[PDB]
Parts: sequence; C-alpha cells; structure tokens
Amino acid sequence: IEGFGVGTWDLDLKTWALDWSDTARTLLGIGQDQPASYDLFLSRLEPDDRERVESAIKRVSERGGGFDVSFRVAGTSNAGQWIRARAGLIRDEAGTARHLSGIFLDIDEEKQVEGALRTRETHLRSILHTIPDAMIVIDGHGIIQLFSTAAERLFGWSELEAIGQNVNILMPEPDRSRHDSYISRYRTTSDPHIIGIGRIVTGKRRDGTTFPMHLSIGEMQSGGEPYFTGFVRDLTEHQQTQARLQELQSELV
Amino acid sequence: IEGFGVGTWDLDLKTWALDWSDTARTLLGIGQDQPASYDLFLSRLEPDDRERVESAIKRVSERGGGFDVSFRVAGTSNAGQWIRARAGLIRDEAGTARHLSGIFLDIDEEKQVEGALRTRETHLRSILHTIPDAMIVIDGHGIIQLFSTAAERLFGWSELEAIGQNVNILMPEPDRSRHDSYISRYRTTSDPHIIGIGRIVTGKRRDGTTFPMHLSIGEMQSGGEPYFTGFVRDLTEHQQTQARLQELQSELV
Ligand code: HEM
Ligand code: HEM
Ligand SMILES: [C-]#N
Ligand SMILES: [C-]#N
Repeated sequence: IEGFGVGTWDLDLKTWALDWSDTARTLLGIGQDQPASYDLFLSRLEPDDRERVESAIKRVSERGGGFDVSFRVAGTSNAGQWIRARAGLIRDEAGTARHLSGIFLDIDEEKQVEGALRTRETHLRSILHTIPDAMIVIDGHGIIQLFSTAAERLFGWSELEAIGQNVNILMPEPDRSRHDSYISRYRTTSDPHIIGIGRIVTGKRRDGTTFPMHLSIGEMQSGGEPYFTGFVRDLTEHQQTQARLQELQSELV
Repeated sequence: IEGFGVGTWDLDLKTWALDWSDTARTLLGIGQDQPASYDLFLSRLEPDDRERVESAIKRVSERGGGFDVSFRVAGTSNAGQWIRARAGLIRDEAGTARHLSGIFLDIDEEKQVEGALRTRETHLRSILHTIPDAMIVIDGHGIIQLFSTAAERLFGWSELEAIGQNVNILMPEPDRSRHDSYISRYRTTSDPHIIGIGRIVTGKRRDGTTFPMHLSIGEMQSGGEPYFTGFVRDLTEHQQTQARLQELQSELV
C-alpha cells in the first residue's frame, strides 16, 4: 500500500500474530526497528484503554459485531495521537473466526472539533446563566430556542416552559397577535426595517403584569434558517426615576 | 470481512473496473441486485461532487499523496448520507500502480458535530456583535480571549488590539498592578458563587479617561483552565442623572 493516510492491521485469532502497515506504526509512535506485536500494541495504550481493546477482541470473537475502539497513545510529548481502530472478522471454509482485519484512522481533527464544540456549549451555558440582561434566542418562526436565567426571572417562565413556545407569549396585545407577521415581513426583507436599531416595547410576565423594556436583536444564519438573539433591558426603574426628575423640575417651576 | 462498518473498494486506472464491499453497497443506498460499476458510483453522487471525485482520481493518477474526498450521496430520498472516501496506490512488481484501492467511511456523526460547532461559532459572533453590554472573556491569567463590539466602543481598543493583552489594560492604578494578584488569590479559594457578586469599579479607556462601571462575571472550566466572562455596564449617565435628581431634590430641603 502507498500513500494511504490510513493504517492497516491483522490479528489472527489462532496464532496471535499481529502485523500492521508502515503508516500504522508511525501513528502509534512505534519505530522502524520495533517488530509488530500484540503486546507492543497494548503497551502503546494507557492502562484502562487496554482493557477496552481486549474486551472488544473477545466480544468480536463471540457474537462478532465488529470492532470499533478509539484511544489516545502518548505518541508525542503528552497530548498524543488520537486513533480510531476499526475491524471485522474473517472466517475460513468451516466458518470459524480466524482473522481480525481492519484499520487505524487518525482522528486528531475529529477530537479537536469535538472539544471545540464542548467548550462552546459550556461557554453558552455560562452566558445564559450570567448575562444580566434577559437573553432570548428564537428561530425564524418565532419559536424560543434558548432562554437565559435573567429572562426566567423577568418574564416568570422557566426555560423548560418557555423553550418551544412562540416568543409571543412574552407580549401584550396587539404585539402578541401581530409578532409572527412582523418576522415574516422582515424575512421578505429588501432591508426596509433594520434589525439593529433597537426599540422600546411593552412586555408582559406570565403574571399578566406588563412593563417597559428596551431590546436589541441580532440575526444569524444556520442550516438554511435565520435565528434571532434578543437582549432585554427592563426599564421600570429607569422610567420611575426620569418621571420623578421631570416632576421635581416642573414643580419647582 | 464481517461487521467492519467500513466499505472497501478497488478501482483500476487501466480497466476502470470497480469492486465494492457489501457494506459499501448499503452506504450508497442502492445495489440490492445490480452489480458494481464505476458509472453506477458516480450516478449516486450529486453532479457537483462527481466533478470533485473525478478531479481527485486524476490527481492521484499522476503523483497523488493519497486519495481523500468526502461527499453527500442522496442514498434514498430524505436519507442523504455523508461519506468519506480514502484510497492509496499499489504497484504490480516494478511499474506504475495497477489498482487504486481504499475505503468508504460513514461520517454522518462527524458532520453533525462539525455543523454543531459551526452553528455555535456563528452564534458567538452574533452575540459578540449585538450584546449591548461590553462582554469580555479572559483566561485564568487575565489574558483577554474575546472582546465584544460594545467593549471596543466603550474602552477604545479593537478586539485585534485587545485579544492577547492582559485585562488590566482596561483599568487605572492601583487596580492595574493588582488585578493579576486578585485572579490568583481567587483561584486558590474554591468557594463557588463569589464571582457571582457584582461590583462597581472604575474603568480606563485607551483614551486615558476613566468612568464608573458595574460588572458581573461567570466562571467556566475548559481543558484544565478556568475562563471568566465579564458583562460591563457603563454607569456614567446613571450616576449623573441620579446626582442631578437628588441635587434638584435638595433645592428645597
Ligand atoms: C417580548 C417583547 C417583544 C415585543 C413587544 C416585540 C415587538 C415587536 C415589534 C413591535 C416589532 C415590529 C414593529 C413594526 O414593524 O411596526 C417587532 C419585530 C421583530 N421582533 Fe419583536 N418584540 C419582542 C421580543 C422579541 C424578541 C425577544 C425577539 C428575538 C429574539 C424578537 C424578534 C423580532 C424580529 C425578528 C422582528 C422583525 C424585524 C424587526 O423589525 O426588527 N422580538 N417586534
Ligand atoms: C475593567 C476594569 C476592571 C476593574 C477595575 C476590576 C477590578 C477588580 C477588583 C477591584 C477585584 C477584587 C476586589 C477585591 O479584592 O475586593 C477584581 C477581582 C476579579 N476580577 Fe476584575 N476588574 C475589571 C475587569 C475584569 C473583567 C472584565 C474580568 C473577567 C472577564 C475580571 C476578572 C476578575 C476576577 C476573576 C476577579 C476575582 C473574583 C472576585 O473576587 O471578584 N475583571 N477585579
Ligand atoms: C422585537 N423587537
Ligand atoms: C472584576 N471585578
């Protein structure tokens, strides 16, 4: 084999011989000189990972549903080469299991993407828990997707209650009945409305109590659908104080 | 082979004959009785990917460092299946490679993860550009990781100027020289929900001017290190209307 970025390997169930290709030994961090061995292989694997490999080899000898295990050999320094081993059985004319044959795949890119996603989700939960303004995310038909802690305290809905509801549950009439059409008309666009301007509206808690609020939308695209992130600033204290200011001034005459 | 979960295929450059695994037939969504053929393979690809596959076989036909391209096949309607095709060259006895041979991998999970990360990154840029409050993310040593649009407007640094700088560039003395010690003193504390307490500090613009500000922090853990997300609110206008309210409340008392 030449230029195959995949390694290959074969483990006879009868003679316990293991042979692998040249790219296979480089992936394991094994030299030229070192001969192929079932025990050299289990030595490149940190302890618990060995148990998973051998338990999987015995299970593939039994029921025989394939072999798929992934592991990190300490191949370089201490960050390692992630590898996914895949294999299936070879039988003889009698149909006894004889050879376990398959591949080693480099999966360092796949594990890097997997952990970049994990960090993103952990950061999203952190923003959702922590942002002082209510943050609401909706899809292109107004259905709430994400709902921050500040939004739960402001609107009286838990995020499990809110998610999957229309965002219109947060609104008094008439905006409540019209909000789907405000979104639909923007989705026709030609930019008559700008999403970024910001506006003061009235929202209402699950109470039925209403309150002034300012909010800001940002738009994003994903998977052929728009999504909108809203940040809500309660203005009850802001308008109690400016009211007291105007009153005091006009009274001092 | 048996429960390999991977298809194998061997195409000859010279005879254009193709043999695929039985497991590879299910991946292409067709072939219950119809024999393998190179024309039938390109028939399952969309006529944008089949152009890419032909360029890839030509590329490896003349000095190719392997063969590695991925594509979505329709499989069956509403059942598109992403797969990754990998292959290498193999020689006869002395001359140019007889047959180009390799594997078909099911990569539906890999591309769900890739798309989920892509959605997360798009959302973070949207949040960063839309959020009204200055959002700043630092690592365990106070190095700025992220810097939102409102942060650049408020502090006077671009994100490209800010990222990789210590967060203490945003503060005056004495806090500027002590902020690193605040972070390390906190990291050897282990009590949760002390970062959750807000505080009123003074910030410093790159301008050199100072302003009162409130901010709130959330911790997260990733990769062995903490990260902190600050939400900064300018209090300049809040403290001056609150001062002109209660000094116009003392015109009579
Ligand atoms: C809960 C209180 C809310 C109220 C009372 C409200 C009200 C409104 C109004 C009055 C308009 C259009 C005004 C006009 O064209 O005459 C509008 C548009 C829109 N709103 Fe809301 N809204 C609320 C929350 C939200 C949230 C939280 C989001 C997104 C996360 C959102 C997304 C949109 C979109 C996409 C549009 C169409 C484009 C635009 O004009 O900005 N709304 N909304
Ligand atoms: C912009 C100007 C800032 C100033 C003037 C400032 C000031 C301070 C002060 C005075 C303390 C310690 C209070 C005490 O010891 O009693 C502190 C602690 C801390 N700061 Fe900042 N800070 C600023 C921005 C930030 C930002 C944006 C973040 C994070 C993204 C941050 C992260 C921390 C952390 C993690 C601590 C320790 C946790 C705590 O006890 O509060 N700082 N900062
Ligand atoms: C919605 N504004
Ligand atoms: C920083 N507080």
